[PDB]
Amino acid sequence: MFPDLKGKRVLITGSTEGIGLATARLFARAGAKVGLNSHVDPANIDETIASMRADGGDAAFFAADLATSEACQQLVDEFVAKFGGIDVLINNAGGLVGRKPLPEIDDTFYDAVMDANIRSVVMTTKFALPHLAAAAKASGQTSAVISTGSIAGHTGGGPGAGLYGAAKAFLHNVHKNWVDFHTKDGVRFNIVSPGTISNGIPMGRFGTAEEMAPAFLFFASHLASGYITGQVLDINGGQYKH
Amino acid sequence: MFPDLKGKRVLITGSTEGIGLATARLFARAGAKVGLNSHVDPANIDETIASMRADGGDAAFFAADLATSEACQQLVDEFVAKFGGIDVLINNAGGLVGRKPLPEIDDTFYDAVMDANIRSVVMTTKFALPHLAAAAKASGQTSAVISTGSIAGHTGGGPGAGLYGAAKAFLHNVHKNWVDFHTKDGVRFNIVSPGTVDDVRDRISNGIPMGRFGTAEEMAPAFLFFASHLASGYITGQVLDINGGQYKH
Amino acid sequence: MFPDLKGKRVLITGSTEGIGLATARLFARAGAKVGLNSHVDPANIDETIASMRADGGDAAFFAADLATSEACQQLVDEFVAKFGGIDVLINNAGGLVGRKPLPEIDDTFYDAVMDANIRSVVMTTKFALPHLAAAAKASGQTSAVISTGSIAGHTGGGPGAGLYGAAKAFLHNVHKNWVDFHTKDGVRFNIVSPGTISNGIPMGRFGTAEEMAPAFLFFASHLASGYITGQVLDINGGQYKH
Amino acid sequence: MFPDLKGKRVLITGSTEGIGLATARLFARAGAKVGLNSHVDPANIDETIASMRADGGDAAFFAADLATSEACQQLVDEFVAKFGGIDVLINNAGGLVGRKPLPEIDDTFYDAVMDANIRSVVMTTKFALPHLAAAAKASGQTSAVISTGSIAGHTGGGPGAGLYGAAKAFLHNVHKNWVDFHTKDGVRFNIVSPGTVDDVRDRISNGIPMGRFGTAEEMAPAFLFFASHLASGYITGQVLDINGGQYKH
Repeated sequence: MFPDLKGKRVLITGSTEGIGLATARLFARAGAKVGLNSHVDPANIDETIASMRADGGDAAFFAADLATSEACQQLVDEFVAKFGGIDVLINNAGGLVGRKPLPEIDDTFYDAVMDANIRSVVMTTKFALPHLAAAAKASGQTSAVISTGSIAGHTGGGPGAGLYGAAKAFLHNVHKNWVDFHTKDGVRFNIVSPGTISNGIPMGRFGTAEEMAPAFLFFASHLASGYITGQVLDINGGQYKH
Repeated sequence: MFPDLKGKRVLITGSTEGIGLATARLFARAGAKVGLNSHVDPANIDETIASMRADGGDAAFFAADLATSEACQQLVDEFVAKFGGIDVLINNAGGLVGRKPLPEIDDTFYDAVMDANIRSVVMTTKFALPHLAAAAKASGQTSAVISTGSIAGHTGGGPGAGLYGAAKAFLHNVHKNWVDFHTKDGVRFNIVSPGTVDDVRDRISNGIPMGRFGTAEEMAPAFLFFASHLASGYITGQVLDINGGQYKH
Repeated sequence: MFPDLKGKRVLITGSTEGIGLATARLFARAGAKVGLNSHVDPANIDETIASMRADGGDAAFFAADLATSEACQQLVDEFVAKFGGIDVLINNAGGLVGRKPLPEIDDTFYDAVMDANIRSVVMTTKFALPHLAAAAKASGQTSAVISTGSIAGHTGGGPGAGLYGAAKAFLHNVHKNWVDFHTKDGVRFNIVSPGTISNGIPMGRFGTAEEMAPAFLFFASHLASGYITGQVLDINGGQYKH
Repeated sequence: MFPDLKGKRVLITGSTEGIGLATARLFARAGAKVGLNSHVDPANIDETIASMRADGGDAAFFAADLATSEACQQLVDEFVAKFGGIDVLINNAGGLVGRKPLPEIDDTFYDAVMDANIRSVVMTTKFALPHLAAAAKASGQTSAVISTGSIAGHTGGGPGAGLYGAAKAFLHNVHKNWVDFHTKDGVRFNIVSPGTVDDVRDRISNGIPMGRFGTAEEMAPAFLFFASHLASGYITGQVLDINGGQYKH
């Protein structure tokens, strides 16, 4: 959609499914070098790369479960290894990984949800940073970091989803620091916060995944979101006002 | 820059200099018909219109002060007369209108700051709504309203700027009420919220993580993004702060 | 409730009814010199003053409709005239003054709602300021300003109440300035924001007026809210999280 | 200071110095039984207990690190064993636990900051809940949980403090989930959020409208206020920032 996205190294966690996939398509279709990601190789990974390669862009697939740090380190290495550097990081990887009411919340479930949603976004962002900071000085422009938020990061988790809500709230926050201490390194930080009961949505609809994806492109584009950093954008249909 | 804005009819208030202008010129480059607006025309106007028609869209100036509901009405009637409808509304009109600390606020001041920033926005939107809605029925898509906010609408205004800050805060809130009862009517409401914009100038540029104010040019793309049903079709009720990290909503 | 409230000049707009009344009772009952207010003299004003005079405090009644500036100026003068100064201002005066959908919103209704809720809180606060600033230097402590907010100041007006919501949002904001530019004068600013559909309140109940009133006392007390200024406190039962 | 806190049973974590302490001592002066807590007891402890029993309430120390769910459990069992219930829970335990910029964060650090501030709060509340609820059935009133937040939970943390800021932000949010599904259980959840607390010390005191940090003593009354069903019975889900105007939530 945006011209300057042409020829850009874009790393996208959780891009094999849903929103992460939806965006990936748009990034290649703007002529960008996308990195796909998942816990395990999806059946038709190569036929997917064929679509994106044809759209004007280029792609690759690096499997990794980011709940662990070493995995975050390698995912970064292997993407760098193919395209040689990074301009955009899209921390889409995450999820409920279940529902549990408070009394049922134990160490096992807690850690499954915490590391899935937070440690992933942190450690990855850490390993991607000095590469992102490079891309920015190189171009004299600005690299970009985007993470996937939620309405729950404002209002709190749904039924049994307490940790998921607060984990996204954690991310909304931790970016504000990263803006304070790494704006000087030429890296922007921003969040797309998708909003999914139908009576409390003025629109009535739920949100699709191609309803979400453009915000990401907007937030990665220096031309478009040059002076915007440290913001959350809720694509929810009016379920929450932010 | 966005495709589906070709031939969309766009009214933009206070739109003949700074942000409002930079926004319009770019709205020209998408091929959209735009309503330029000011209290009074500048000499520039014909050039502006020209360059805007050169870039592949269309322009047309309408004079109006929005401190008075009647101007807010007739302004819509004129625009709509010319282009036979509205697809996007941009409430940019507003301003500090001086800087008085609390003690020094009189009624002519209070009215001036309020009428400039709130009354305008409110009434203009009111008159527009049934037209906006109209186009939205036609398209089967969505017309869009976009109001220019401010950082002060979150942090409170600067020296003698209290009423500006609060007036913007007002807009942030009232948009939410409008999201409730007029999403039905097919109109999306959103807010671009600029930070401070171009010894006192220096001291504040220090704190902003990007070590400066924004150029009018950096506030523009957001509006289009908000205008583009393609881009922002399922986004209404939001605020987008373009401030170099000055505040993080 | 708080010891230091004993012997304090407290001005309370809209104190003849509901919450403003509820609080007034508590202020006198802590030994304070309260100023009551209304648009027009209420029938049993003097029997009310009898209750408060008996509780350990003292009171008076100054009628005024604060939609106009000159009225705000006199209300301030006449209270000062009786007790000689001000330590606490409680901008409770306000209200919907109707419901109107957007298309029906005209100059007459607009101004009725705007001046009732904003100009009142502004001009009054203006005229009270230098007297409040005096009380603070005198005691070396801090005077206090409190205003009545709403859930609507966060979420937006109810049906036809667009302006009421945004007007309270206006107040939430304008205090943040007053904190910036008059903390030096020894004056604190804070807001009690009462929250009144029963399915979206976790508690189930609506709020009473003696459920609200203590927050005010807490916010006026230097002993209790010495270091707190520029905050909003929602007494809503969990309808909105702030 | 508040009446209806006479004989209420109150657990307070990290409550043997600074804010947590100043809070407890005042909780003594209301005539409430309090659970003092630390990793390890200081020598002070007996004096503290004494002065707290002198002031007309009661004390009792329990050692525990809350980085581990088991300690969070047994700590509740001990307290509840001694005083046969809970009426108020105060999750104060937490801290910076060092200051590392992003690159320098390792897992032993990340775990340390997370376990200290989030895991604790979560689990402790979990174990407490059924007891808190219990007392609430008895009273026909409300037990109360109160978690110590921070300014960084809104503004993001300071140098090397990113994880502290975010952990507090986590608490702000999770309390809302708990308000939904456990108001039923008669427990109110709220947050006192201190700003920074007592050349680097100087430079930040500049911006705070009250030209300083808060004393532990100024953060204390809020907690009681939140504890007192009398005072705060219809308040749950809120945050109270005691920061001299540093941030205005």
